[PDB]
Amino acid sequence: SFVEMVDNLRGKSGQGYYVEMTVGSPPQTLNILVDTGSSNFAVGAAPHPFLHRYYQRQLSSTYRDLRKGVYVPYTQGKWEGELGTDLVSIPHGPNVTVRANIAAITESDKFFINGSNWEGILGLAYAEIARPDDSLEPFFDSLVKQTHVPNLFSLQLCGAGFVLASVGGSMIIGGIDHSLYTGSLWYTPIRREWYYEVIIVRVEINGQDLKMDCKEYNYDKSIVDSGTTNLRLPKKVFEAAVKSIKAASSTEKFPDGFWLGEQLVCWQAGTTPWNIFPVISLYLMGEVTNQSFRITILPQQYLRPVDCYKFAISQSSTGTVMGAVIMEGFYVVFDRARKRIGFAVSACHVHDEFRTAAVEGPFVTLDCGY
Ligand SMILES: CCc1cc([C@]2(c3cccc(-c4cncnc4)c3)N=C(N)N(C)C2=O)cc(CC)n1
Repeated sequence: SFVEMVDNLRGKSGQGYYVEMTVGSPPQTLNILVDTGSSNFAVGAAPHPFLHRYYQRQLSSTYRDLRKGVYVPYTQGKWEGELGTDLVSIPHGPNVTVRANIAAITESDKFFINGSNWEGILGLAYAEIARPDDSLEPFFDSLVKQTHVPNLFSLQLCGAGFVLASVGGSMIIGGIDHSLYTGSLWYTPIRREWYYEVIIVRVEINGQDLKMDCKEYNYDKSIVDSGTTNLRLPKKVFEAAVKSIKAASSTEKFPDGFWLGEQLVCWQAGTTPWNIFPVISLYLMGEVTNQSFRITILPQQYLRPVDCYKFAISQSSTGTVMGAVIMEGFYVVFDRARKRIGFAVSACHVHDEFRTAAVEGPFVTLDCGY
């Protein structure tokens, strides 16, 4: 059923996962980054040094102007555009076509990426964080309202596994594909419908509790974001994490340029000492008040291939971000209809013959949110 949706994702390590889409009439083929960390469908629609193709409104008989501009600035650069609607389809997705909002980006700074091979972004989060405001209905809402596609989608991000390494995965829209995971799916509630916000109740390095007030883990928030490469942690949690990881791997020594995630380290062909780095367990709030469950990730996940790797755990000023390197261990279900997110061991996750990524619960925790 979702057989046609299997392996419908591709990308370059560190530069996000994208799915093929068409926009307009006749269909204009574009690769669009799948992003759970935003809520705009925004596509390059003017020439750019990093873009080799873009959305051309005038070539589309079905385009309709909303006569309204949008301007989204931030720290690095920004993105500017003009709002409109057009017919939209996902060739290796459900067999439907939808009229959706489209932000045609006419100018931008440090937004696109050189060689990433995508030309736009599909924000899969909620209207509350849409630009310019929450009246601009996001793609998935339009898709559900207009078709009979169930209000749910799931992601299997598979990473590389053994020129930036290529990655693959699957976005199953409208259902759960049981051949994509093994064992049980565990659900944590979506605390609030803007980002895909969740609550982390504790974290351990090699079974060792960091022993923090759990408000620190979600300060000022925790989100599941496919549009973020790294596991990103609040400063206080980050320092304690690195310190613990440093200890466990202190049989070998690396420069703190590595620990700061901007310096690579290299072994040569199959000699990488995985067993020297500890596993990391995040406990997420369960559907029952005082329950939780844990997802455990291996060094194969938080050391990103560049045999050279970069430390894919970094510091945050905007709360915890569970990005690709965390999702790559699991099958992640965004159950919008029941306000929840399920985690299960992925049928594609990378691991060795002594350890393996895991989803295990329940654990009883006898206030953690901002
Ligand atoms: C409107 C859509 C949008 C998306 C984003 C981004 C984004 C934008 C462009 C590229 C990436 C990216 C993803 N993987 C790897 N390398 C880069 C992410 N997506 C998320 N989740 N994050 C955290 C973002 O910085 C930022 C903004 C500005 C408010 N706006």
